[PDB]
Amino acid sequence: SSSVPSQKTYQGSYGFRLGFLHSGTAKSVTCTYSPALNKMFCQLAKTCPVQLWVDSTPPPGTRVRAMAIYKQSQHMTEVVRRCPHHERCSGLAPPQHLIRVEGNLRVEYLDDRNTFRHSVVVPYEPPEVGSDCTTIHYNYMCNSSCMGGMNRRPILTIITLEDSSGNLLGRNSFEVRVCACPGRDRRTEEENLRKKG
Amino acid sequence: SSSVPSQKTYQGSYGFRLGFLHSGTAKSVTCTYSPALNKMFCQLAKTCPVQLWVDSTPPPGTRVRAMAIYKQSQHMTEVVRRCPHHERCSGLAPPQHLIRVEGNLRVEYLDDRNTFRHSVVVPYEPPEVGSDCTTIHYNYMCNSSCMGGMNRRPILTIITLEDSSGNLLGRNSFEVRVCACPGRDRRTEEENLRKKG
DNA sequence: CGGGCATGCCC
DNA sequence: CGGGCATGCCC
Ligand SMILES: [Zn+2]
Ligand SMILES: [Zn+2]
Repeated sequence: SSSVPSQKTYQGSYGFRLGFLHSGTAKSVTCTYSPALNKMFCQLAKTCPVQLWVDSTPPPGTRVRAMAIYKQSQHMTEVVRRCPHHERCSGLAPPQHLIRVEGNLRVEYLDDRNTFRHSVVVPYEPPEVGSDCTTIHYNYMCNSSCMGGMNRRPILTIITLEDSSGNLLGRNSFEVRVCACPGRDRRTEEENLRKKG
Repeated sequence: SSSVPSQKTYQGSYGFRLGFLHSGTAKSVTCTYSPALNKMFCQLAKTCPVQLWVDSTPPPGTRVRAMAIYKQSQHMTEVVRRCPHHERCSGLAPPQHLIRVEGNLRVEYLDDRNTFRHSVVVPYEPPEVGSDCTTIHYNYMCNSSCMGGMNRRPILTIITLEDSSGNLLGRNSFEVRVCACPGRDRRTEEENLRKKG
């Protein structure tokens, strides 16, 4: 069976979608999301807020899993991992994991025993009463360019909502470029899309 | 006592000097030496020929040691090592060593038990009869720019001629930039010296 | 091959 | 902070 996880959007019966905060205009804003590109530009090891929106309430026990895969066909079968430098200079998160969640006391880090893929899982909590969404704080612990890790290859973050039995309730994904200057790089790729895309 | 090794030239009683081969004009020539800068520009893990010239014959038992130190005052006390990526993707040479010698059956790699500095040593052989010099083939196993290793910091290679008792007979050093495009980078730094130096 | 992009860093 | 260098890589 395939060891490449699906990245196909599946908004499913709960109308699961992701949301992203607006950000400032700074060249090196800590994180900024491009709707045109469906791509987050963010700095390493800093907060990357991601909102979970649903139209209907997931059952008790639902989980929220994040996993990175390389976007390009030629790299999709290689597991996305922390580069050797950041692993050596690295609480619960194993040092080989690229994606962490901060501020959650129930985080689990998983190393799949068959596909070798890393994932990080937290329980689904429904929005607080006055609220339309639930926000998880992700961190990516290498730059996209890290030698011996992502090595400039774009990744997708796959977010899956899964019940406690392991049924797939919803799937969304967004591309990520972890970089020194998120504002600069987002503008550069939006301009490239307009001019050459 | 100091754990920073001397880099001061000491041509000594044997009139020990280093020589370098001329190279071609290519942008990415595999190695090229700048006399103006006393600096070798070379690609990683490829041959970097270095000639040993003496006016008088070293005694039997003499050794030839190579060791890297950071050139800049602010980095001189840090040991020069292979970056974590190239160490993990790495015969006798320990994977943490930046400098190797190829084609010598008597090479020794040393990790100083007090200063933690790495060195690689081969016996001195006098030039063959028709010859003015002895050539050792060094390899540098990271680029100067390697993240988590040299990290763009220029190094000096220190070459010492040492008798078997450990007396210093001669010392010379040359700066090194290990890079993708030795021809391009040598020309760039020579032009910078002329214009801004 | 040599022109020119890449992108963390400039000190 | 934003202009511009850096330098392995372009696919
Ligand atoms: Zn990294
Ligand atoms: Zn390296």
